[PDB]
Amino acid sequence: LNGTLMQYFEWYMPNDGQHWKRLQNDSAYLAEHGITAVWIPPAYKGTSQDDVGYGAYDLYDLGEFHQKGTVRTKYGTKGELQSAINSLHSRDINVYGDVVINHKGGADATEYVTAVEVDPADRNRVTSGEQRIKAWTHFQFPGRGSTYSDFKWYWYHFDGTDWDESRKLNRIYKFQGKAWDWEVSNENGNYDYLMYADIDYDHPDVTAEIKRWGTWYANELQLDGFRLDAVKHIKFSFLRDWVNHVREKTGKEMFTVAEYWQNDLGALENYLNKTNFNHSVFDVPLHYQFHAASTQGGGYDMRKLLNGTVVSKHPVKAVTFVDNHDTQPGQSLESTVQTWFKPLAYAFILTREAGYPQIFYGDMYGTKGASQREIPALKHKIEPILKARKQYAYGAQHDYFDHHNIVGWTREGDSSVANSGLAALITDGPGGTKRMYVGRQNAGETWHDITGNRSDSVVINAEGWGEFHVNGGSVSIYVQR
Ligand SMILES: [Ca+2]
Ligand SMILES: [Ca+2]
Ligand code: NA
Ligand code: NA
Repeated sequence: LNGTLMQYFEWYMPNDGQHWKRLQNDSAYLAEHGITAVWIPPAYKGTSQDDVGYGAYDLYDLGEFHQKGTVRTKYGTKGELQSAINSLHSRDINVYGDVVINHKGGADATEYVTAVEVDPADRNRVTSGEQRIKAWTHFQFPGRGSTYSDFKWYWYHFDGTDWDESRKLNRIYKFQGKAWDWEVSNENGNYDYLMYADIDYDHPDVTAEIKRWGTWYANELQLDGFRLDAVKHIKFSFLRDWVNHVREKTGKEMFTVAEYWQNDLGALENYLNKTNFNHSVFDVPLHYQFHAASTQGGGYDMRKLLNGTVVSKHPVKAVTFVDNHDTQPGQSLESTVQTWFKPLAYAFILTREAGYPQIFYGDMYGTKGASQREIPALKHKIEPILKARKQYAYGAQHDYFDHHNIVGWTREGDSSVANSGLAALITDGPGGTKRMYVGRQNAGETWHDITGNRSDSVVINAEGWGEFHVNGGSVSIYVQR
């Protein structure tokens, strides 16, 4: 009954075109270990074969047309992806497609465009007179032609770009007659501009087309939902309308989670309010608390984990996570949760009652960057925690955040899941004990640490309490033998 998401990629995976086939082959393992949905990387053609997918050259080329030096995307062909989805669906695993609609990269040709420079620290401030630039804005899709969509893109579908090809210069340019979209993040004055050619969501043909593409994408891949990329750079009312639109056209629930990247609960709450709470967000503040705890050597106050997070205020709209493709080593938002702490963080997201937790491919299987700081494969340490969630993390919760280091929580179990109930402890410093209440209904049961970190049994007393142990900088999750 508990649902668990997996982000099924990391940044540095090899460009061998076998990822979709790998996903197909992993479907039995995923289903067996309690994964109920996967977020797949962007499935459409990027600026090159080795694009992770955020380039977003051609949204209608799912590895089907010979464009940018390749038919396949990094991850494989359309047919291979459709087969992977078919295998996942046969095991009741839902699939969330990544939606990259902030920008378009890798335009087929430049156009001459009149523009002004803007201050990268305050994009509302103009820093030049008008000048003629060569911007990468013409999309003709020569390998695809009009198959699926005859929509062509031109400079006037965008607000701006970061590159003038004529002078060969990297600045933020705003096109003549354009205005940055609102509402977006107010960072850098207005954070509409991020990268490549920035889509103009004031343009009514653009809003219609991105909506029409959304339905097409959902149909083509039989998606159950979406992950929205870079949403702090995209007109909030448009994202609301897009989600409603696709739900209306498909007639499906289409669970959606947006990546609004800001370590700030208030900003996230503003985004939720302005999108009418129609979709979830990733719990970025919780990720930064995990990173903080993992880097402070026991000095972190573990009590802080209960506050300042999306999951603490809006649990039904929080997708909780430990690390992702932006926070992994070497990447643009690097804030990796250190390996020693990582299982403790997974206990926090997987065994507590609030939030929709997500497991990271890079944590399960390791990351394949070129550094000596890559995340090691932690599958074996995460699996017992996944099993705790799947089989034991049910029923009423009791919190014990009553200590700088050793914090814990229990779950009483639910009569709908036989033998359910658990008692979790984590500590960023010295180990020790904590007595916790697991429910009088569990009186006299013998519980053991499903992680194997502690080998002692705990017998629950008549009053429903057990004396639970945890090792230094460790995690233990006791459940009925
Ligand atoms: Ca934008
Ligand atoms: Ca605009
Ligand atoms: Na824009
Ligand atoms: Na601490």
